[PDB]
Order: sequence, then C-alpha cells, then structure tokens
Amino acid sequence: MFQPLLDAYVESASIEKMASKSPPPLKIAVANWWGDEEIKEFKNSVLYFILSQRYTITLHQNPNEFSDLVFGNPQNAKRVFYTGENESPNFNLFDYAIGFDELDFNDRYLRMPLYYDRLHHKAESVNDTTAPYKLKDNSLYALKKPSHCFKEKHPNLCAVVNDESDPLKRGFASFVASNPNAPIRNAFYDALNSIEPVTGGGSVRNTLGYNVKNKNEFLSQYKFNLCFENTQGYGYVTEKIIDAYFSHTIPIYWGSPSVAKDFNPKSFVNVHDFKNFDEAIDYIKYLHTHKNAYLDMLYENPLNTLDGKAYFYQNLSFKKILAFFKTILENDTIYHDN
Amino acid sequence: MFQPLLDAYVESASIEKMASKSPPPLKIAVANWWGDEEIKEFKNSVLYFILSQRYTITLHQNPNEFSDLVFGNPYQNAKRVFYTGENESPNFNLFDYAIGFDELDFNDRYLRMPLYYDRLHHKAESVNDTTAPYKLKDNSLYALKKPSHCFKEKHPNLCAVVNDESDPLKRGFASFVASNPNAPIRNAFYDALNSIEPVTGGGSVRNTLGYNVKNKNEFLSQYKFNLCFENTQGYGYVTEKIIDAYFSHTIPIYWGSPSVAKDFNPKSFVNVHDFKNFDEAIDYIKYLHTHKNAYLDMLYENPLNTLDGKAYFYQNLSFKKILAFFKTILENDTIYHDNP
Ligand SMILES: Nc1nc2c(ncn2[C@@H]2O[C@H](COP(=O)(O)OP(=O)(O)O)[C@@H](O)[C@H]2O)c(=O)[nH]1
Ligand SMILES: Nc1nc2c(ncn2[C@@H]2O[C@H](COP(=O)(O)OP(=O)(O)O)[C@@H](O)[C@H]2O)c(=O)[nH]1
Repeated sequence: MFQPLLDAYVESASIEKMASKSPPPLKIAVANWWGDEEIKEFKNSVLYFILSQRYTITLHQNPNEFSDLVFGNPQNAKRVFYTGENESPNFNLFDYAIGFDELDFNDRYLRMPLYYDRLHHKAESVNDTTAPYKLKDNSLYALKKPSHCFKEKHPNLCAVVNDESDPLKRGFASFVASNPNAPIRNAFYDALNSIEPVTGGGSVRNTLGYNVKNKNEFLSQYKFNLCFENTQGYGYVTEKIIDAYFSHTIPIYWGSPSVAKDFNPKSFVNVHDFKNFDEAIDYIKYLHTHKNAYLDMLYENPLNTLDGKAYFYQNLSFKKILAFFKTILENDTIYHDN
Repeated sequence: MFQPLLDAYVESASIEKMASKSPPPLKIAVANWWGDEEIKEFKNSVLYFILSQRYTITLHQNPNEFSDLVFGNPYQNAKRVFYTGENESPNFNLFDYAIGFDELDFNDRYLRMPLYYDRLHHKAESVNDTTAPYKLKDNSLYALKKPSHCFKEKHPNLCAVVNDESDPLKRGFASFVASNPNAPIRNAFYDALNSIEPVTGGGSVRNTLGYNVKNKNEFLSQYKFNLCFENTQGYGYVTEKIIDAYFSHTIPIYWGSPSVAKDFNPKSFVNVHDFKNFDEAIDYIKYLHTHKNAYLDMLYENPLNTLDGKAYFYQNLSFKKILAFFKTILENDTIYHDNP
C-alpha cells in the first residue's frame, strides 16, 4: 500500500512559509572529479530540491571560486560527502557527510538514505491527473503543473491500485537487476526460481528476452518483487524497496539487516529474519498460497507507526535536512585535514 | 595536583580478579614491520595490559597465520580493529571496529580511548616505586608488581615540589618540549609567549638549553607552566601531553582538542580555546604568573571534572568499559568490513 507512505512523505516535506524573507544566494561547488551524469543526478536529487526551498543556488565546478560548500566523494571550503553507494564517510577528508550509516557524530553527520530520494521522485511523478496515487491539495509537490501521462505509461499499475484488477491474479515474482556483481542476490534468485519461476527484467538472470523499460509497470504485474541490495550494510536501504511498494507488490528484502527500523516489518518479507534462505523461501511459499496473509501484508502501511502517526526513522524530514545545512553554514570550523 | 587524577585512574582500573588463572587464548595480529622494540612497547601499552587481565595473548606478525583480531592501521577478511596514535579518524569500510579520539557513537563499532589514558597507565607504573611522591592504593593492580626505587633519583626537583620541600612559586616561568617542527600554531604561540616572558625550550624545536632534555617530567617540574599544545587540532584529540603537565606539578597551557574541558576540569589548566585570540590567552597567563593566589588555586584543582563530589573520566572510560567493548567484539560474528 503505497498511498500511506506517500502521505507521510508529503508531510515530511512540509516546511514553514518564508514570504517576508527571500532565499539568500548559496554557492555550491561540486568536485572536478565529478563526471557530468553525477552532476546532473545531484541537481535532480531530493537534497538539491530541499536546499532550493531555502536558498537561491548556484552550482558550479570552478576551484578558483570561493564557495559556501563543496560536495565530493573520495581547498579550505567546507567539504560535504554525499554518495549513493554503500560507502562510509572519510571524516579526515570531509567536514560533513550525508549517508546511510547508523552513526552519530553530532553536527558532522546526517543519515539520509537513498530511499528518501526515490520517494521525492515518485511524488513528483504522481503530480499527474492520471496517477492512481493522490497528493494533498496545495502541498509542495502539488504546486507544479501536473502531467497527464501516468495511466498511459503504467496501465497495469493503475488498474490494480484502482481496484479494477485482482492483485492475486498476477505472475509470481519479478527480479530487475543488471549489476551481476552481487552473489548473494544471484544465489537467492537461483534458489527461489528453482522452486517457482521468477521473472527477469534486467540484464541479470534475464528471462524476457529484453530489458524492461518501465520497472514500475513491470513490477506491478507480479505478486512479489525480489528486492535485494547489491551488498549488506547496516542502514543501507536504497530505492529498491520503494519501487516495490510503489508498484503495489510485496518486497522480498535483503540488504540492511536493520531495515525494520526504517519500514514496517508486517509490510514485507525480511530475509534477515531467517537463519537460512530455505526458511525464507518457506515463508515466501506460504504467502503465495495463503491469499489472506498475502493481502494482509500488501495492505500494511509501509511505515512504522508510533503515538498514532506513521513516521520515518529518526524523523528524517525536510526540516531535519535544512537544519543540518543551516548548522553547517553558520559554523566556521574546518574539521578536515589540511 | 596529580594525586587525585592518579587516584581516579586507579579506581577506573578496578575489575574483578580472574578466577583461578584459566585465561582463554586471544591471538592478535600486529604490524609485520615491528621489531622487538615496538613489540616491547606494545606489550606495555594500556590496551595490552587491560586485555592480558582476561586473556592469554599471543601476538602474530606472520601474514600466513589466522588471528582472532587484526590491529593497527598498516588481512582483508579478518576481524579488524583500527587503532592509531595519529590525529586520524577510522575508515569503517576497511575496519569492523575502531578505537580512537573522536566524539562519535557507532554503537558496537567504536570506542573512544584517548592517548591520555595510556599515558596515565605509564605514570601509574612508574610510581609503583618506593621513592615516588605519588601514592598507589594498597594491594590494587598497579601495586601488585615489585616496586622499583629510582624515581626520586631521576626526578629530584619533581619530588621536592610535590613533597612540599620546595616552593612552587620559586621556579622558572615556562617549559616547551617539542621535536616535531611540523606544528605551525604551536611554534607560533611559543614565539608569541616567549616575546613577553622567556620560555625555556627543551626539545629540538625552539631549544634554549643547548641540548635535548632527557627526562621530560623532571624538566617540566622546574617551571610554573608547561606550554602544552597538540600538533594539530581535533575534537577529542587529547594526547599524553596534558598528563605530563599534571604529573610534573606545573600548570598546562593547553591547545589541541577544543572540547578538552569535557575530559579535564577547566579550572585546572589554561584552556587556550576559551579565548578569541592568543593575546587574550597570554594576558591570562601573564595574570596567573603574577597573582600567586590564582596560580596556586589552579595548580591545586583536581585535574578531573567532578559530579556530586566524585571525580570522573569523561563518559566513564575504565578498564571495565574497555573489556566490555572487547568482549562484545569477540562474541559478535557479524562481518562489517567490505566483503569483496
Ligand atoms: N527499467 C529497468 N530498470 C532496471 C534494469 N536493471 C536494473 N534496473 C533498476 O535500476 C536500479 C540499479 O540496479 P542495478 O543496475 O542492478 O545496480 P544495483 O543498484 O547495484 O543493484 C535498480 O533499482 C534496478 O531494479 C532494467 O533492465 N530496466
Ligand atoms: N624527554 C624528551 N621528550 C621530548 C622531547 N621532544 C619531544 N618530547 C616529548 O615527546 C612527545 C612527542 O613530541 P613530538 O616529537 O614533538 O611529537 P608531537 O606529538 O607531534 O608533539 C611529547 O610528549 C613531547 O613533549 C625531547 O627532546 N626530550
């Protein structure tokens, strides 16, 4: 059930109106080592989107220009590490870091997992008069003019979410991957598949004869999505689980062993809860054969709830991110090695 | 006043006596380049001392041998522990666990054990001496070994001043002992202070004696203050330097970790970090040097902060905390380091 997750995401993007104030100029340098696609990804990231709400940003790649912040990956400006990879920050080289790790380094570190950036993208994609997911009226993501292509590009997804189709009436499980360098994921696919065919839409263990173009639509045509990170890391939860929720399919998840902190464990199969893959496949078989249990899981809120409110772990929100950067900007300390 | 610091350190070293000499084996891999001298030094470090209280330690320097832990900061897939004397944060991609100076919490993966604690271990050992002016509680751990008798002979001036046989006011102004020249802020501050009041240099940097002092602690005891600067700034980076000051019965003029007040009672030393510039700090040093009362108030303060009268090490650093950290490491089978 993606709608409640979207609802919470939208709330988490709520910030105070500053009418009398005007977004001051903020100059951000990105390291030269950064290639063009990496610069375009950063400009399109939720982090950039959030900061553009409070600052008039100029992004550039000139080391001779004095900047407010400099973003990199492994000068006397404040350096900020930000990556999508399963890589812990080097604090000798970077003054501040944004990542997935479950670590507390006071003002020097902020946890903002890639799933939050994937939610940003889903939210914008749903500002469409034909989308099956609703954005609260007049909220930030409802501000831009909507598109009208959603239903056309995701027919089966709209249909199942729109209750015009039966969720039980679908294929077994999808697997979309093109990075082959992930043994555990490759081996769980082989395992599961030898018990029930699993459909492959990416370069890896491909079964279609081509590589799916719309992962979203493709996942909506199956009851489950084999949802493995490329490696294990505590707190390392990427876009993958978000793609499963959004596509209205049960995620069979592996990657971050602490993923239950981030998402409602009743809403997905957590392979980390089992002692071996066999026991996990035993639970996956059960769900596929017990319609109630299957539907119960598919209708759970993807988020955990506390004090009557669904919540993102450690209250990840636009305000948390903005406060983290306001503290960086106001502090003159340079922590990196010189 | 080193005595109360030594008293807290000794209590922090209190743990239960191992039941009947059946200490399980612990194999630790260390630097392959280490010679017998670095090995000797390691076998005498506080971490080794603490672990030897609960394990029978074997050190490994052969790369083709299995170990329970792989230490240091030079065995890709072993249980790796980062530990360095440098002002360097851990690479948690490469190391499963780390011990350092950073004020960071990474749950079971990180423990803060500043070098100052290891320096205290060495001072404690050196005062298990029948001629020392500092006392180790009876029958406690550092008093269990046989005591030496050379302390006073090597630290006459130090013993005199601590033994109340010398006047602390009747001493030179300030000592500076450094041989690592690559320390801008430090070298410059000496120049700043020396230009107002001569500072005696005992190391290779800004040396004024004509030779390098052999016993740092005896030398520092002959001056009212000790210019005690770290080589670089780092939050939590407090090394053996400030301990050497306390031990020498002289007031540390400190700069290094901006948060040093968490570790030590700020009424016991001059925290250069508390001033917007160096002039202001030397103006405060100038004042202490010329107001006997304020000077003696500072020299007599407990080096440690206290809570409800009880002195404490910041975050309760202790042999128990360190042993618990290692017991968790040893019993946890999760591999955290990048697994190729
Ligand atoms: N539409 C589509 N998406 C894909 C394909 N292959 C992988 N993806 C998705 O793109 C993202 C990157 O997956 P991948 O390339 O395997 O690198 P990974 O992040 O290391 O697993 C994941 O969310 C995949 O599900 C494909 O062939 N088509
Ligand atoms: N006895 C003695 N101690 C020294 C001498 N030079 C430095 N030290 C001490 O050795 C330690 C390291 O000093 P140093 O070589 O400058 O490396 P640093 O850690 O960067 O300051 C400090 O505690 C110094 O005070 C010296 O010439 N004689």
